[PDB]
Amino acid sequence: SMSNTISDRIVARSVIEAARFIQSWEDADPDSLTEDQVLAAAGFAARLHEGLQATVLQRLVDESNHEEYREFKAWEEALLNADGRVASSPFADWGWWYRIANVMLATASQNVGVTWGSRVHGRLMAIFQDKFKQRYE
Amino acid sequence: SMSNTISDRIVARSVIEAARFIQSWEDADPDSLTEDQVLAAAGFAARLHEGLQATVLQRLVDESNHEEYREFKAWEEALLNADVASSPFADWGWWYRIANVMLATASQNVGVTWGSRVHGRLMAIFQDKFKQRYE
Ligand SMILES: [Ca+2]
Ligand SMILES: [Ca+2]
Ligand SMILES: [Ca+2]
Repeated sequence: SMSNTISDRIVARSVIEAARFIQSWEDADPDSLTEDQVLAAAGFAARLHEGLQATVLQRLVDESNHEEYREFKAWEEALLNADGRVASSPFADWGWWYRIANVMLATASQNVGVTWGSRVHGRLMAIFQDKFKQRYE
Repeated sequence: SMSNTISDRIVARSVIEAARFIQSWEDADPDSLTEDQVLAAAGFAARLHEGLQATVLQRLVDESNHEEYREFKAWEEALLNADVASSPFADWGWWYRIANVMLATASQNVGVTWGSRVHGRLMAIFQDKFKQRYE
């Protein structure tokens, strides 16, 4: 398939934060971010986090849709590896926040055609470590 | 099933235009719009049009999904009726449905109370800005 419906649904309910992040980080130097670039990244990640947590906890999914249900379960697995039911490692590779950083990279790719890499992604993860350590126990 | 995947896909690729529209219109008086408010609405609608036309022509839908395909067919019919007896600005036509997407986007992001007054103002903008595509 050529779709990522869960990401589209969450980004589509996060457009103000998404636009603020993309526009703030346009020519950003991840090695020397401004306070406003940090805040725009944290604000978008927090909005994505809120929507994704709601989708997982409330089971906002069609379990009969083979693709959507599997992709939901990957988000659910990431949440369980953050909230202690399976593990308490929210910042592990390919875990909850790593996947949110990936959605933020996707947002830039699909809106303005820019492809960020490790320097941006690692800086996002460091911001999340600084700001969101208390979002899980 | 209850889903908005066709519009979500495009809105998630239109976040700059979508945010500009929402933030421009949060204090908007549809009876006395600023020029920037007009441009913000037209810019989001034109972006939605581009993505929706691509969706129809490329058939970007799971046609085995009963509801997603029903919605797709309604977009496809609206596009056919817009290209004479074409009525691109008719009730429940192409641009009317785009105005619906714009109100849905505002509601799902910031919780607006907008209704028929805003929708009718958008339709007047769209007829003024886009009519030459059908002449
Ligand atoms: Ca997918
Ligand atoms: Ca399928
Ligand atoms: Ca729907």
